[PDB]
Amino acid sequence: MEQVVIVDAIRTPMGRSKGGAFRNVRAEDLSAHLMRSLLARNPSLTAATLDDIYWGCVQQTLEQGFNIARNAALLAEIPHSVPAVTVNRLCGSSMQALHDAARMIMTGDAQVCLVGGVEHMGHVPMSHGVDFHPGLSRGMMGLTAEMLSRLHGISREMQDQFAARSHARAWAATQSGAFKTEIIPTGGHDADGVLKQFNYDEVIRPETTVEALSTLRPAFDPVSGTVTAGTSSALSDGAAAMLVMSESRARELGLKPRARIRSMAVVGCDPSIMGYGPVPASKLALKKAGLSASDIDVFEMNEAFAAQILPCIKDLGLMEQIDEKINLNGGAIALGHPLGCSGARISTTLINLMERKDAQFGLATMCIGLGQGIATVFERV
Amino acid sequence: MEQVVIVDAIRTPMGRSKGGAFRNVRAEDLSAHLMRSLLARNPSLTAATLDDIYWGCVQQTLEQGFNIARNAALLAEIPHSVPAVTVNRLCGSSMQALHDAARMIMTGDAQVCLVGGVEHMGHVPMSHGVDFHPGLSGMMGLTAEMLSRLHGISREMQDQFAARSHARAWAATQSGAFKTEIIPTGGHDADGVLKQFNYDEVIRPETTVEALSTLRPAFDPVSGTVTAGTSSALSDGAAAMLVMSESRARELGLKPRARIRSMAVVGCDPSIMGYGPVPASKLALKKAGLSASDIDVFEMNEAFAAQILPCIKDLGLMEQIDEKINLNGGAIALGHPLGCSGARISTTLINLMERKDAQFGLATMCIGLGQGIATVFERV
Ligand SMILES: [Ca+2]
Ligand SMILES: [Ca+2]
Ligand SMILES: [Cl-]
Ligand SMILES: [Cl-]
Ligand code: NA
Repeated sequence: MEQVVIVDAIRTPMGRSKGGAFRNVRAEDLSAHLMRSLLARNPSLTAATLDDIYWGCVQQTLEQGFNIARNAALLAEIPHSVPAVTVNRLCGSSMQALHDAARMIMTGDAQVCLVGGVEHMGHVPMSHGVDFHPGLSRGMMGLTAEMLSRLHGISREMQDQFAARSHARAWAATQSGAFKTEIIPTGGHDADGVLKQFNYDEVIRPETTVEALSTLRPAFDPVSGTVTAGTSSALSDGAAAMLVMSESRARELGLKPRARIRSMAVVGCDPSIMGYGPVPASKLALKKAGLSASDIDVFEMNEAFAAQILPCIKDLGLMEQIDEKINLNGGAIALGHPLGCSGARISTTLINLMERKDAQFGLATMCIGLGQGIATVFERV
Repeated sequence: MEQVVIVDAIRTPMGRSKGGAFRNVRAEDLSAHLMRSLLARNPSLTAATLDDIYWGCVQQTLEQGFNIARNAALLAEIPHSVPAVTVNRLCGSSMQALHDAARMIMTGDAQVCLVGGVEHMGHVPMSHGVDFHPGLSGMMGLTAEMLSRLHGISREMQDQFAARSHARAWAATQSGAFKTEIIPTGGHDADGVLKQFNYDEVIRPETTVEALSTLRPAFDPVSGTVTAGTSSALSDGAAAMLVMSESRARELGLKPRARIRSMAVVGCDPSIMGYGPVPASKLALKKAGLSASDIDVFEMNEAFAAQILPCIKDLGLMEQIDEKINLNGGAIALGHPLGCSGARISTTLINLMERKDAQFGLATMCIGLGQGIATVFERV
């Protein structure tokens, strides 16, 4: 079986969904922009040699409906002979896209694929078109969302410190140019309604402090709740993308792999213990890779809530490694959690950090709504 | 890499979307019904050993939103530990579910998966929540009818093929040919009384070429040839398959009913609607090391008679239509519930392969906005 290498990995800026950069830019255009860009940045790839396009997106209606992967590819002027499919495993959708594309390559059904995802939460909000089956109805929000923080004694103060850290790290990455290698300037509109090329994550708040976060009211129970809006993922609009191929094809084309997929895992877990997914998903991915958590040099763990990611970090035995290894350029608290895009976004952030840290192994993992988890171990070379 | 075998393949009846069987049954319930059924029918499979569930569905909002694969699996009381994902390649979605699950097994990331799909077109119609990018392109007569104009497929030829679809589907209904694949499914009869349906309510046995000849063109009034009567029906339904490595099947003492020989997906020109099955099938056959003549049974999704006839012609199969193609009818009679159709035609194909003692079958379909998907199955 062929091994699967990532040859390029890019993303849009994360726009503020509530009135920000991409309020007048459609999901298919954010997507098409990255698809076009992946091709443009890699001249040795002839576009018609793409074998498939896998794209994550959750709220598949309105501008995200009717197979956005294909709509975006047509808008990007990728040859119509290249097929395209849209994948939905909620939060993990574009990491799923990576997995299915990689397996298409491993089996020889493909040699090159585009992978990525998008979520335009400003245009197709999570609350839009909801009709949950009565049979899944399952105070209950706090009960479930804070189960892990109650279990692991993760206080409001620890959550606020982690959230302040997310913005501080994302801002330091912005200021130092550390995100320049992954962000493709993308057109949006500034506060005055004027066309603007964005080359930074609008959604990061450099004014964030632990003091200010400490003023906020609990999102759930007013008396015992610890989660706040300030320690939950931001609401952003964005896309992320990767060019993946067999190691053979990369060699033929004379492209240096940026990373290789070492293992992939996806798991179910109890939906009522929200956010636990990364633990069994990461353990399974590590087992499949022949590695332990200690072998991993850089982790990207999606920050849906500080109240959930901290327990996961604690359970994987990583609490003392947070500042050396985990979400080193911040995470979804600062950058947002545009569902469809997040899997490829954290994989893109991870690979760039691996390069800068000269890391041998990286792990990207995330929780998934209604009790799932997904993880990928990446290896450099 | 492991060979991937299909141990079971089942579907609901196709309910009439306009006020028929499943008007009060949710998409997640049609899906969960089939998941439960696969488990009941294969008792040596322990549900906690499922490695994933891939489910096709296109209109993923309302009751089909928020990853219906998972929601249906939880409703079916499949253990929480089993993951689930919903896939969307329009018309080809549940065939895509098959391919991705197959490859998960081939690479050893899985040993057993559920595959299937659903589309409840009554509850989430194709016209709901549409916002098509202004910069982009089955409507518009020019594109829908291009193949029929290139190949000289007349109104009369289209009406003939459509009447044949209902006739073959009704014959299958009467002969018991669908008994093995249809799981009786709760719906409501015309008076609102609970009823277990075990037949495809949407088929119209009274269809005649004479009646079809009366209909108006769907597109241009003057020169249009396609009609609603020669386009796929609107039905609600689900289909599902239990797929596993040949090794795991042996361990569980479950008999393989077919195995995957090859898989293909291709893009094609979106302005030449319905052509996908041609390059998809040619690619699948090439990868299989087979020719079209090796295939004993073909399932070619009937989006429009005007498009499937040219596809048949370009694959060199015009003389084999009654011998090999859509032998129990197709989407003109049975409907085209997008998410479900890939697994549905695969299910119908595998059961026909058994009834005909075939070695090779090919199932293929066009996909909106210019794609094609195909699978070659083998029965050893
Ligand atoms: Ca480069
Ligand atoms: Ca080391
Ligand atoms: Cl069956
Ligand atoms: Cl077989
Ligand atoms: Na490796």
